[PDB]
Amino acid sequence: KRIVKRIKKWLR
Repeated sequence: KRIVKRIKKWLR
């Protein structure tokens, strides 16, 4: 129930 595509390079 999580993602690591539009958050990794989106959070920083």
